[PDB]
Amino acid sequence: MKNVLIIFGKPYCSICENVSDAVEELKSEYDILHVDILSFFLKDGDSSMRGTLIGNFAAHLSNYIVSIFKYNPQTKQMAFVDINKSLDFTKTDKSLVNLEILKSEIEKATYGVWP
Repeated sequence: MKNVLIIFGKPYCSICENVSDAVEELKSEYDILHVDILSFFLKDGDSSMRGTLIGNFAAHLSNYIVSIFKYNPQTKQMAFVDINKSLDFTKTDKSLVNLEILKSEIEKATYGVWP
């Protein structure tokens, strides 16, 4: 039975979309599921203190949240994929993701039961 990759990110943005796209090329190996992150809130306390230009900035970084998990439905174990090395956010196209590094990172991710 195929293991499941679970991809978290904002819907309708280039970064998570390019990552999902790359991950689609591995569909013969994994089932894929998307959790959309729909809602962000900058903590009330942090909103009390450069210029708040940094506030908008932190809002804008929501576009660059992407996390991948690897779930094994038969063992019921979970794995955290370490995807950073396959990513280069200074890029705007496919080159954002390097599939061969992403494949490796997904494949080496170790399983555990987390309480």
